[PDB]
Amino acid sequence: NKITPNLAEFAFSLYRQLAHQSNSTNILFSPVSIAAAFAMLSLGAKGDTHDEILEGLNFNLTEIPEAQIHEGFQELLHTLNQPDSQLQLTTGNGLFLSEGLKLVDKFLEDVKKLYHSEAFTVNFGDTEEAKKQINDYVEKGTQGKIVDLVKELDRDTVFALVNYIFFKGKWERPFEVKDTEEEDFHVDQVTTVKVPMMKRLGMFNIQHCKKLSSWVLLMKYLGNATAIFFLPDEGKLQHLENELTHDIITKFLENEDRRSASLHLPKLSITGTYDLKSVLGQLGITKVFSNGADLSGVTEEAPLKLSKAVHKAVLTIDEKGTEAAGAMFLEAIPMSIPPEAKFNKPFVFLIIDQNTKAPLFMGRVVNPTQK
Ligand SMILES: CCCCCCCC(O)C[C@H]1O[C@@](CO)(O[C@H]2O[C@H](CO)[C@@H](O)[C@H](O)[C@H]2O)[C@@H](O)[C@@H]1O
Repeated sequence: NKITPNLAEFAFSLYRQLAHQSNSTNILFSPVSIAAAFAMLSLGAKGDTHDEILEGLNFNLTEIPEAQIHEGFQELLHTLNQPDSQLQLTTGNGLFLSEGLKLVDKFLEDVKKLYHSEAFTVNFGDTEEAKKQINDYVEKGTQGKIVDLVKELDRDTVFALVNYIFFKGKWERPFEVKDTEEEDFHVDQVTTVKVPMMKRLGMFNIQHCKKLSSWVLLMKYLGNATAIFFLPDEGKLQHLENELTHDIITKFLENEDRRSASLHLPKLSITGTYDLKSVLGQLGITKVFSNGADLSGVTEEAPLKLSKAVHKAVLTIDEKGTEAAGAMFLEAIPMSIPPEAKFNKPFVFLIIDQNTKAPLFMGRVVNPTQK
């Protein structure tokens, strides 16, 4: 089990970037979805463009040969897609290539082999049809969670890359709908609304960490998955965010001490949309997003470069479990206007696959959106 330790650090790194831009908006993204897409793309990149990408994903070529990295992803992806009898989890990569655009064989085979990618040739001259195919791919993979992902597509498009992840799990310790109650929340500084709050009194695998300055709760999903929640102490949100690390989570995953407690978890339906260019730029990956981008490993008759890279994720939480989807489109997609209002006691969460110890999703909940 390799590359998962890097994937984890990549998560926190990316999380911290989004976290220090605002502290009053909900956050949600899939490290796996983002890492798989850029890792696969690097196979067609060269020089700095290439090195910046793998390095920006928390990979150092001096510690692990590139061959093993692309290899670690191939196995990770194979393991994540292995059918689990108790939960649903799937990830897929798709390439939509322009008919008439000459490509590099080596690239087509590296992706299909290493990232189990699917290659589709489409006519981008028929923009409505090209979008439909892409959108049908994501909607099929996200089981209806994300439909009509791409609203507009450039006429001159010749290459498109999309990644999707889907997860649905049931709490081993579910809540009771009868115990859910409407509660007051300040939508703005001057008006409140009632939102559904789930409640349950019993034994929980809770604990408190000094280094993180917060309470840590573990919510197992039937299957090989788990959800860890972090409730920062007063004024210690920023502290939690910067202190989260792979090891810490490890020291907490090996604690079977459960105590009695009254859990209050709001019914949630959150989303997250981000143009990763600036954010990933902050991690060292900038060349591929510039004109000096070298992706001559994809095609030799087009000056490929990433102009935009939007990540979209949706997560629903209720009494019985969790359902979440994520998609990565390496092009333009509209941004949303998240509502900004902190209900004083925000929390961070991380959804993890016990089989590979990989972080499927990570977020921050400050607003009880029901969207
Ligand atoms: C790791 C723990 C994760 C649990 C996170 C719970 C977040 C909330 O739901 C917080 C929210 O619930 C209320 C309800 O009154 O607070 C109660 O529950 C929290 C649970 O931690 C208690 O600490 C509070 O004392 C309770 O009042 C909201 O007021 C609160 O903001």
